[PDB]
Amino acid sequence: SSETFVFTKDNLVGNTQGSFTFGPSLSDCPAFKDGILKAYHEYKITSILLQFVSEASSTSSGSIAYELDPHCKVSSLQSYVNKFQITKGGAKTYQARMINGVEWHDSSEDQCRILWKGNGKSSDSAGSFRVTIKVALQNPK
Amino acid sequence: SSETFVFTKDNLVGNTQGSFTFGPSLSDCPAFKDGILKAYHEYKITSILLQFVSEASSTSSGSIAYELDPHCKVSSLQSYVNKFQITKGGAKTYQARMINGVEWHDSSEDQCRILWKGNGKSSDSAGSFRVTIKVALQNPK
Amino acid sequence: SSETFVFTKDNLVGNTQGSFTFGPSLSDCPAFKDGILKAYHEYKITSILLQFVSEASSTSSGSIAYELDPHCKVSSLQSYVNKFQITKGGAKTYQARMINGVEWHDSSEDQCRILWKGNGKSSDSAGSFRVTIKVALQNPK
Amino acid sequence: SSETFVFTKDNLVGNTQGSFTFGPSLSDCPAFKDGILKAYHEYKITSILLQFVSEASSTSSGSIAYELDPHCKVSSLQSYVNKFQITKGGAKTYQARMINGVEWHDSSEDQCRILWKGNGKSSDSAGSFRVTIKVALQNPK
Amino acid sequence: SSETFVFTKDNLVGNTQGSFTFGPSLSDCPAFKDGILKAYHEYKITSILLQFVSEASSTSSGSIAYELDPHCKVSSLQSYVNKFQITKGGAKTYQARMINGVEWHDSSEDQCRILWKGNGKSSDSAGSFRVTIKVALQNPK
Amino acid sequence: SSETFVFTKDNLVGNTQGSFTFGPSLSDCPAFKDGILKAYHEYKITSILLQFVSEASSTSSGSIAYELDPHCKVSSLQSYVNKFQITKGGAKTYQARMINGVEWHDSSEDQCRILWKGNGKSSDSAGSFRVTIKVALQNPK
Amino acid sequence: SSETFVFTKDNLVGNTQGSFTFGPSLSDCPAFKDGILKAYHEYKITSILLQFVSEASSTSSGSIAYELDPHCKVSSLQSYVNKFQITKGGAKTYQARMINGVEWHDSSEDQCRILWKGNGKSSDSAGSFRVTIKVALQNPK
Amino acid sequence: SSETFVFTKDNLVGNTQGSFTFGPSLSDCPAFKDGILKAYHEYKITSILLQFVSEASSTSSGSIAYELDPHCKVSSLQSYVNKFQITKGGAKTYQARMINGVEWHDSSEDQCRILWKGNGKSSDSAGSFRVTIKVALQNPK
Amino acid sequence: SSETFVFTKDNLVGNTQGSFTFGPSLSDCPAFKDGILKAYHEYKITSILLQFVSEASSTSSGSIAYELDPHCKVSSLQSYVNKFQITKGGAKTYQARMINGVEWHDSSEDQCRILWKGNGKSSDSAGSFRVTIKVALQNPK
Amino acid sequence: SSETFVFTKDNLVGNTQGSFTFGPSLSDCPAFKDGILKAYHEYKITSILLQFVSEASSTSSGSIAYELDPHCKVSSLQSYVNKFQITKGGAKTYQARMINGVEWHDSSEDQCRILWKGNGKSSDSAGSFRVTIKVALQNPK
Repeated sequence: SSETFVFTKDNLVGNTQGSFTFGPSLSDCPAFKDGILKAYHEYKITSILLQFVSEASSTSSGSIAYELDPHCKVSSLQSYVNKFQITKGGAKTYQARMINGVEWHDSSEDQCRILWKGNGKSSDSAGSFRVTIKVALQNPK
Repeated sequence: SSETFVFTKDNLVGNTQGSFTFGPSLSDCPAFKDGILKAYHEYKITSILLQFVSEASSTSSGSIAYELDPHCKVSSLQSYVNKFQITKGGAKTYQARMINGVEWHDSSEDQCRILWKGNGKSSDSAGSFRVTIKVALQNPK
Repeated sequence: SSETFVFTKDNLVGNTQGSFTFGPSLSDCPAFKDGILKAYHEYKITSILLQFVSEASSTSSGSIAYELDPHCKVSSLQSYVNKFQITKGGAKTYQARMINGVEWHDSSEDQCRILWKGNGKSSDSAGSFRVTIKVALQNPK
Repeated sequence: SSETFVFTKDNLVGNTQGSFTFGPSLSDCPAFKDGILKAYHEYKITSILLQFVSEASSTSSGSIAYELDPHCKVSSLQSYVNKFQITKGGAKTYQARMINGVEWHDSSEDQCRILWKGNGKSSDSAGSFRVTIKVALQNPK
Repeated sequence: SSETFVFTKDNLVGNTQGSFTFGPSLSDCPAFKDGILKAYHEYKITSILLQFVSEASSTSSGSIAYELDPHCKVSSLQSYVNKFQITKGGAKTYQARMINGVEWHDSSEDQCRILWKGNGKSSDSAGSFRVTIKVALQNPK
Repeated sequence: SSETFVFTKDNLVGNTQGSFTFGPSLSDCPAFKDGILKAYHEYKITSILLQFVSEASSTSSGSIAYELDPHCKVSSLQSYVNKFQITKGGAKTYQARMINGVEWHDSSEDQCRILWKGNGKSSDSAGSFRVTIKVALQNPK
Repeated sequence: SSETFVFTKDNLVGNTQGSFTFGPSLSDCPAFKDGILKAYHEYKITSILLQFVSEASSTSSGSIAYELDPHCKVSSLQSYVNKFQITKGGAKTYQARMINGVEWHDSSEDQCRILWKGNGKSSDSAGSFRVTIKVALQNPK
Repeated sequence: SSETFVFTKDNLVGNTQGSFTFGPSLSDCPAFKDGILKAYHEYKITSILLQFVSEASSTSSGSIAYELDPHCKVSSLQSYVNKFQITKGGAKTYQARMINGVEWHDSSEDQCRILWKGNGKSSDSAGSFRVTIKVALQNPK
Repeated sequence: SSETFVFTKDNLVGNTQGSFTFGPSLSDCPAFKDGILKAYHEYKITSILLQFVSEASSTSSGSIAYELDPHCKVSSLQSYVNKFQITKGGAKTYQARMINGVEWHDSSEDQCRILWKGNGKSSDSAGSFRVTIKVALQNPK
Repeated sequence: SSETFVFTKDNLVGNTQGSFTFGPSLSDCPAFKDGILKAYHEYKITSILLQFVSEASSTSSGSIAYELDPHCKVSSLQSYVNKFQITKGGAKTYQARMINGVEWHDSSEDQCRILWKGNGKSSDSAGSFRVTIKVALQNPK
């Protein structure tokens, strides 16, 4: 009973922060939060495609960094290894073994938490994060 | 992005009535009503397996009748051709061409409406209707 | 009797809105509106290639969002999942099964309605939307 | 549960008009109007063979025109492309894809409407239209 | 982007005259005149099937003559070589090399002009000329 | 006796206009205007590669539109279907059948006329149009 | 309906001039001028064999030059590239692609114009130009 | 970008002299002098076919001699090894290695200079020298 | 016992300088400096992928240059051959033979030193240098 | 004894000019000027890769043009056919036959001269021209 869910993030300022805690704590996708997840005992997210779609001016400087965090144990970013540019948007595709997606998780367990943090100005705009998850569910409820 | 949904109906009295209006009007499966259906533009239900699982006494007489109604245009049963027995439960599997399931339907359109009506006593119990739908969705939202 | 039609949209401001209701309600392509469509009973649009060709400055911030809406039932955008950037233009190709293009439609029936809505400034310019439709028609009139 | 129905039209004057609205509005075939159609939920007409069998004098001038109209949306002819001659009768065979006969229609939905209009005299006679439909029905009622 | 267009001529008297100047001067097919032709720079008509469908009495004498004229340079018939009979209708199929249909023509250039002239009575009727053109267009506008 | 000719257009302002009337009216390539063309009776241009090479600032907004016009009959643009962006330059390759390049043309006949028209500011600069034509000539003079 | 026509030019003086404008302006071949050409709408000349048959003395100096001119646009010679000798006569065979003989021409259109001009004395004699054309005609009139 | 050029020499007297300095100093072929050569940086002439086409009387005595001179360093003939006869004309074909045609030459460099000198009378006429060069050019300008 | 290490450089100003002295002198990767390197006698770095990930405005001019220096013997850049652009970031992958990575190095020996030096402004920002090294170690300690 | 040489050009202003006269007159590569060239009698440059590596702001307008000039005979540009953009840098690879690199040149002979000329502002910066030559030398000295 696999299903894909596409959800977006709103008009983002350049120094934005946040976290996509996947599972029953996605406030940004209610069709997965209290939609398909209330009708099954256990799930796992097979893949996560996180996409930064930037409507930003070409004179805006900065870069929005992100980390995967496969076990939901951090609340800030704390690691600036890989990052998107605010002018030129990007995309990152996470497979199953990266995102704790090989074992079945209970429907009250968060799976993984992608976090971001930008360093741009507090007046520019880079509203983005089209996110496409592929989730599989097996035990109906 | 296909997905199966299993939902049940509660403790049924012998002279029960009702309707399973599939689509955005299933009050009996919220994980399909305002779950996966709010995250896609259009859907179609590929198959419907309606199962009558009877916990009824062997001295209870009656038979619960049902009809398919592939276009949601009737509110009562009005046709007693095929039916389940209250003592011996049954099962009926509907494929795609029977249930208006060959074309994509908008996510505010009801697809088909299975109706039932029993003729048993108002004191017996035959709580049943394990229903398993296979639905496909394509245009994310 | 297949035929391709290319039509454009005019000088677009950055916060533009609108809708391309395909069929007999395209005000932007009269050669399909009251041209080839008045000489046939029924049609279907096999494919739609919507292209955003941006003549915009590299210091203009914003992003024009769009949705497909395969059944003409919405008048505003209401979904910001996928979008073009105003600086870097884009292209999106819709096949037949996405755009209600598998069954023949009567020549007074609108088929699908692509909508857009931008979030840029009301002074910038991103004049765009070269649209190429492939339509098939069979029953002459 | 396929079945063929042959019905005729009466003694036709040379300037005759009319329409064969197929489905539950055929007044000219009651064995399909309130016969086999009241015992099934949904139908589709697989083929329509319309035949003009003319008993007309060889000195009568005129030609009876006809159109298919696969979606019941016109009440007059309005298109004189193809036509029968009043002296020499004819025949026209419509397959499934022409007559909106690929999807199942509800038993209160008209499917297609063949219309005719002649230009002969109001005193001649060309009584005709042996019509043979092949209809399939699946969901009993 | 090839397309076929079928258009007819109205109730014809026996001594009828006229001309089918193909291209942007067909007054008898607006779906080709200001329909598909306004959306392309250049075209060519691949084939022309001219058909005389006669609803005429068998006591009406006469014959409607026609000529091809592949370059639009004559306004009357002036050549009675080939002709249809008013009682027994006919058909003539013109390929590409006959009708100046090997090179691309601009969308303000008439291609060829089929002319007819009958010698029957001014009271009889032979309403006819179902014409089917196959046109190809390449450069969108 | 095939030969390729590369010629450029000068320092272009953002709202530029013009036309490349190919043949004996190219004022921008004298080596083809009164060079190789005075020594042959007839020619044809096999291909035309029009390239927009932009030295423009990334804060300059606008887009230079162009059309092919295979028969030299228009003096303004009048069609804004396809276009280059002033910031990001482009390229368009026209084959033989598009540009009236299948038949031999006399050396006093213009073949085709590519036109452009921009909508940028009258102070910016996008000096461009490296054009490469492939021409064949056969009858010496 | 192909046909060959052989026509000659009269007693030529050594400094002769002229032109063979092929089509409806050949004054030197009336069997092609107002013979076979009045009975067809369109023609094309498949080949032209121009032969210089010299009855000239071996002490006469000079050379008669000629050019092809595939589009009837020049009235004098203006090009002395290839030429016959007045003493030793010659022959030149022109195929279809040289003489504008690949497309059908209307019967009031001149096709090509071979011109000659000699430089001999005004008292010598070289009477010549046996010309053999192969012409094809298709649309009768 | 290879191309062939055919140019002739005018009415020649029997004791004629001259030189064909190939490259940018051909006064006898302007379509190569300031035609195709102004649009390329560098060239080389692949072959030279020099042909003596004599319209001379059979009682005129003499012989026009010629030399190749692959490096443009002589202004008179100075070598009478090979020669044409004034009565019987001739032809000489020079390949690439003879005429300094293996390396690319700049477009302001003369390549080779064929010279001639006749010994006939100053009253006879042998107007001739149909010359056909095959030139290749590579670097556009 | 191969292992990959990804480390980044902080918020970089446009005129930044520095050096990545690989081995026991990486102050920017302590998990390789006094992590895995204290537990082995000898190592070698198999590959180095240096990536410039720019969050810089599109109106910032400059270019950050870099050199490899396979033997740690220079402290400034002194060579501006290859370089990244501050607006458009880049990537450079160094294999084993380039970076002195074919022989085993002692764990107190620096291997190679990549240096950079930019020429941008002292107010812009291009924070970058995601560096991924692949190191192999063999002799435990 | 082939060898590659990489040399750069310094901090370039937007309206820069110059020339790379290859051979013993490269002032920008002394390791080829009075390095390897003083130890051999004759050389030839097999290939030249000229690369424009731009550290320029995205609001700087202009384009730096260049020409090849395979024989060192021009001192200014004089031809604006192909060019780089100042914002988006580029690359051009010249093979052996383009750059006079098929014959051996003496070590006091310049081979070819690439010239450039920009049209940008006199205050912007686009410091660039990483040039990589492949040279072969055979006769030691």
